Amino acid sequence: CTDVSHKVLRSETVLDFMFNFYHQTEEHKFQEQVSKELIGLVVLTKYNNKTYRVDDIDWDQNPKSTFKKADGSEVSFLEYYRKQYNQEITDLKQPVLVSQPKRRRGPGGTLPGPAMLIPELCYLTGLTDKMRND
Repeated sequence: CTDVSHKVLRSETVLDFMFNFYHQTEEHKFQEQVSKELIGLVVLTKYNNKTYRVDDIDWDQNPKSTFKKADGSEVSFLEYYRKQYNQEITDLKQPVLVSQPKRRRGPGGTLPGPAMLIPELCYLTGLTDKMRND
């Protein structure tokens, strides 16, 4: 147990991926490549298993910062997931993934209200889930 290489012990979500990166790519380049990867990329969160095409990464917020449930209920991202969905993050050190969801509030593409996702709980799908018609 003295000096050993850990087999990437992290999620499988974007944070899991975006992390794999911080191990390779630098800071600037990194954010670019990864953001992209997560971009147009659907991710099923472990919240309750929901797929969201992350198309934006709000490198401002984090699973610890507070947001108002897209509608106005202000909860620190972590709470939203861990306390309302039972997804204990603890890895609130990464940004957010404001995803383009299919929660169409009205048919006709142009998508609905985004999904400020947790890199740590958004299991990488690779589905792309084209979605909408915009």
